[PDB]
Amino acid sequence: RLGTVLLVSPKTSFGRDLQRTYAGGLGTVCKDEDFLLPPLDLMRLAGVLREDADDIAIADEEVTGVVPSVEPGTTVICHVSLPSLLEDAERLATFRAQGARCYAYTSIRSPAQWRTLFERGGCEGVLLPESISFARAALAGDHTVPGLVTPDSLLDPRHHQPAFGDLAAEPLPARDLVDHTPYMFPPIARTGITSINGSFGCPYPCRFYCPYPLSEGRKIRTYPVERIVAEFRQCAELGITAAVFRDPVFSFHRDRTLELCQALKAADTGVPWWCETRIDRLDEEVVAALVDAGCVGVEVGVESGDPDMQATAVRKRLNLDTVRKFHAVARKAGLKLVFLFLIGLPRETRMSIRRTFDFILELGLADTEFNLSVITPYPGTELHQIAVDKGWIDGSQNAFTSHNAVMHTDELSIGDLERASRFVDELHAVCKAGPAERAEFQARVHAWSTGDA
Ligand SMILES: N[C@H]1[C@@H](O[C@H]2[C@H](O)[C@@H](O)[C@H](N)C[C@@H]2N)O[C@H](CO)[C@@H](O)[C@@H]1O
Ligand SMILES: C[C@H]1O[C@@H](n2cnc3c(N)ncnc32)[C@H](O)[C@@H]1O
Ligand code: SF4
Repeated sequence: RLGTVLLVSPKTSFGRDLQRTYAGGLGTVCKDEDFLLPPLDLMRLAGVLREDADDIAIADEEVTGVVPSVEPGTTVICHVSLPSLLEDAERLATFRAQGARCYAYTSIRSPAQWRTLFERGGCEGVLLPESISFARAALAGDHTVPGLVTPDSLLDPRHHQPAFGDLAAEPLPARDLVDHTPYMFPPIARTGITSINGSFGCPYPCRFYCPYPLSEGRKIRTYPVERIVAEFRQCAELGITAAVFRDPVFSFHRDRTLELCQALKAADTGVPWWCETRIDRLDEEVVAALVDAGCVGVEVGVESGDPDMQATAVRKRLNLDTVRKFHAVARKAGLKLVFLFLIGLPRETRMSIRRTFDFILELGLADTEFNLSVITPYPGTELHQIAVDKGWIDGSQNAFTSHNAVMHTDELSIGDLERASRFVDELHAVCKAGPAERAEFQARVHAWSTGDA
């Protein structure tokens, strides 16, 4: 049945600097954001609903424009992020006041925030990642369905053990329902790029701070390679210029990765792609396979440039010399790189932060081959609860931008972390410039790390 359905990534005061897909689907906000990705989750929902829906459309109001109004009676699904949960609850109440049977889609696993969605937003339910596979039943009324949160049984312990349905029978995302031209991925193409998943979840212990296992579960759940190949053929046929994999650890299964590479090569879709993965799930053979299969580059997590931080707080048992050797193998194979760094994990000191910057300049990374995040305690992670029990969070959640200093540790004050927060803007500007700016930035960081005012 279903009737008219409109899936909307609502408008916010953040603009397109808000990228709802990142940080485990809770959203990042990065000033002058040039990684503008399409509303993948809404497209997957459209893909599963499209069979039993009279009409269905997708509206990224930051691109297509704000939906003027809705006709009363139709379903509206909004994408609620974390740093804009209030604005998206307001948009959800706006659709409710026009007789829309409102729903909400989010990766937020915090019954406290769901409360705000049923109260201000007035949602007949809240949809979570697990719900996508069953998104039909959810709107048919069934509530024993995973990923669907009523305001009734708002504290069922099923919503912290994400039961994932049969991923292999999921329809392809309705990528044909969205003009991909306004979507950008600078390291590959400036127009018409799309996002894609080949697997979900992550089992690693750095779930202490990272939200990806919280949003997606601690179990790797893969799609069949032949579905991903079908997606690449779909992208070529639609005229999409690039495909960006959102898998937290794309190369987790090594043999599966080589098989997927060979299959993508055989398909000869001529679609270039990008992926995210751990350094310790990459070796020379797998890198060669990726470059050969059409992968332009990878985002890998280094987090810190301080050896002791690697042996403790980073929780990856990642060695800095392994990072160096991987840098050599990746440049020597022509794979583009973006190293992912993190400032302000508990146990971090000034000299630790400075040694991170020291590592970034030692490696000689262009401005485009690194990204620095400021530690933000995402609700549902162990770090957020330890941060509450220690009065660590000084900022409000509408600044839970992955780049705003919003919490201090037992070793660092928000003045130190806000200072570093601005030092990352300095590092980008200074990496755009020449050696003379990088030596005077490296002087400042040394002086700031020593003194300890
Ligand atoms: N792909 C990872 C990476 O995402 C970043 C990306 O590296 C950066 O180049 C963009 N300008 C902003 C974008 N949020 O870093 C983010 C954290 O800052 C992670 O949440 C995300 O999964
Ligand atoms: C998924 C990527 O995002 C970064 N990352 C992981 N957890 C956090 C957090 N709590 N706050 C800010 N950035 C984080 C890491 O660098 C990782 O590589
Ligand atoms: S492996 Fe990557 S995505 Fe997974 S928890 Fe660790 S940092 Fe986060």
